[PDB]
Amino acid sequence: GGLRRRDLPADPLTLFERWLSQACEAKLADPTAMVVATVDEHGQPYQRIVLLKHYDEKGMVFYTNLGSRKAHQIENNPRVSLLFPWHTLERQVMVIGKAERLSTLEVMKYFHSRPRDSQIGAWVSKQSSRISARGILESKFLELKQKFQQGEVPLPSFWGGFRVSLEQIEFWQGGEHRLHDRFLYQRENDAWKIDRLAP
Amino acid sequence: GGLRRRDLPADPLTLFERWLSQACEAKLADPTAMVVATVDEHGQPYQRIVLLKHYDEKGMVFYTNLGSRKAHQIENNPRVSLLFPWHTLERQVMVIGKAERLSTLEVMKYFHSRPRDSQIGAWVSKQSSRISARGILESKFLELKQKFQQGEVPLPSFWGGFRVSLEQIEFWQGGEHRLHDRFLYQRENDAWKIDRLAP
Ligand SMILES: Cc1cc2nc3c(=O)[nH]c(=O)nc-3n(C[C@H](O)[C@H](O)[C@H](O)COP(=O)(O)O)c2cc1C
Ligand SMILES: Cc1cc2nc3c(=O)[nH]c(=O)nc-3n(C[C@H](O)[C@H](O)[C@H](O)COP(=O)(O)O)c2cc1C
Ligand SMILES: Cc1ncc(COP(=O)(O)O)c(C=O)c1O
Ligand SMILES: Cc1ncc(COP(=O)(O)O)c(C=O)c1O
Ligand SMILES: Cc1ncc(COP(=O)(O)O)c(C=O)c1O
Ligand SMILES: Cc1ncc(COP(=O)(O)O)c(C=O)c1O
Repeated sequence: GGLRRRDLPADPLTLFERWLSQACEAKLADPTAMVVATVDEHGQPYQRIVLLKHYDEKGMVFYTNLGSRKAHQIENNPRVSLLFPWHTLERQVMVIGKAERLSTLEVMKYFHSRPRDSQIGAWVSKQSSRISARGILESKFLELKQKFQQGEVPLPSFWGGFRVSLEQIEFWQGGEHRLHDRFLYQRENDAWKIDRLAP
Repeated sequence: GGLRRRDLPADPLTLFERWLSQACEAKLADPTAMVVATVDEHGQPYQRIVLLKHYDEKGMVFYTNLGSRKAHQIENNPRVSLLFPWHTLERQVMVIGKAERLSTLEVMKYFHSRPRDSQIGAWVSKQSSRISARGILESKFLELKQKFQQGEVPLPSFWGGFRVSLEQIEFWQGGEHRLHDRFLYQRENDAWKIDRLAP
C-alpha cells in the first residue's frame, strides 16, 4: 500500500529487521549481501559486496582480510556506507557510519563458526594483492588442507572484522510514477530524527 | 568452468557486454541497475542505485536530478565508483572513474525518450530535499499532469546526467572454496593493463 510516516517504527532496526525477514522469505539471492563503499587517500570511493553477519544498535558487522584494500582504506578514513540492493523487492536500505575493528574474542567466535574449507581458504588468499596465477591459490589450499588436517584450523592473524556504526539509515521503497517513498533516520541526541526525502 | 586470464578480451567492455547480455538473458531484476558511490566534502561516502542507460569507451551514463545530493557531491569531488550487484549470477563488476556532466543535446535526446508520466514526474520531485509529506508530490504530479496535457513535457532545467570515465574496471566471479576469480583492468598509456587479484 506504500510507506507512510505514521507507520514507521521509532527504531530503524525494527524496519530493517522486517525488510530483511521478507527478503529471506522471498528467497532473494544473498539477502544479507550489502555493498560497502570506502574511500581511499585521494578521495576516490571504492565498492565491493560483503555479507552482513550481525547487527544491533551498536552497528552492522562484516568480516574480511585485514590486509585487503577495504581494510587499508578504512584505516585511513573510517567513514563508510552500506547499501542493501533489494531492488528486486523495490527496496534499498543505506547505512552511513564509522567502521571500527572487532576484538579478537568476537573474531575467533565467528571464525571457528563456519565451513572448515572456508577457514582454510582464509589462510590462502592475500586478499586484494596482485597474484600472477590462479594456481597459487589452489596449490596453497591443498598444502594447508592437509597441514591443518588433524585438529582445527587456526585463526589467521590477518583475519578480522568491522562494525559500522548507525549514524544514518535511509529506507527507499519503489513508488508509482517514479515518486518513491524515502525516509532518512538520523541519529541525534540519543534518538532518531525522521524526515521524508523527495525521490 | 571458471575465469582464466587467457580467455579475457583485450577491451573490458567486451567482457562487460557479455556479462550484461547474460544478466538480461537470465531475467535478473534491473540488469542495468548499478550502485553509484560518491563522496561528500567530509570524506563520507554515500550510495544509491541508478540505471545504466548507455556505455562505450568514453564511459558509463546515467541520468539524475541536478539538485540531488549525488549531483552536489560530484560537483565537489568527481571521483565515483559503480558496482553492478550481479551476485545472483555469482558476479560483480566495479568501475572507477570521474563523472562528467552530459551536454544539453544528449539530455534532451534521452529525456523526451521515455514514459510521459516519467517526464512529468521529473518536474515534481526536488530530489533529495526534505519534504514534509508525500502529498506534496502527488498534488504537483496532478497539477503538472494537466498543465502540460496538450503538447509535450518540457525538459526541466534541473534535470541532467553524467558520464563516468573508465579508469579501472574490475570483474569478479564466484569461485569454489571461496577462491574467486578477480581481474582488474587498469587504463594505462591508451591501453589496458590486466592483473589477477587475490580474492
Ligand atoms: C555475495 C558476496 C559476498 C561476499 N562477502 C564477503 C565478505 O563477507 N568479506 C570479504 O572480505 N569479502 C566478501 N566478498 C568479496 C568482496 O566483494 C571483495 O572481492 C573482497 O572483499 C575484496 O575487496 P577489496 O579488494 O575492496 O578489499 C563477497 C562477494 C560476493 C559477491
Ligand atoms: C532500480 C532503481 C533504479 C534507479 N534509477 C535511478 C536513476 O537512473 N536516476 C536517479 O536519479 N535515481 C534513480 N533511482 C533512485 C536512487 O537510488 C536515489 O534514491 C536517488 O537518485 C537520490 O539519491 P541521492 O539523494 O544520493 O542523490 C533508482 C532506484 C532503484 C531502486
Ligand atoms: C593471506 C594473507 N592476507 C594478508 C596478508 C598480509 O598483510 P600485508 O599486506 O601486511 O603483507 C598476508 C601477508 O603475508 C597473507 O598471506
Ligand atoms: C528517480 C528515478 N529517475 C530515473 C529512473 C530510471 O530512468 P528512466 O525513468 O529514464 O527509465 C528511476 C528508476 O527507478 C528513478 O527511480
Ligand atoms: C524538481 C526540482 N529539482 C531541483 C530543484 C532545485 O535545485 P536547487 O537545490 O538549486 O533549488 C528544484 C528547485 O526549486 C526543483 O523543483
Ligand atoms: C572472501 C569472502 N569472505 C567471506 C565470505 C562470506 O562469509 P563467510 O564465508 O564467513 O560465511 C565470502 C562470501 O562470498 C567471501 O567471498
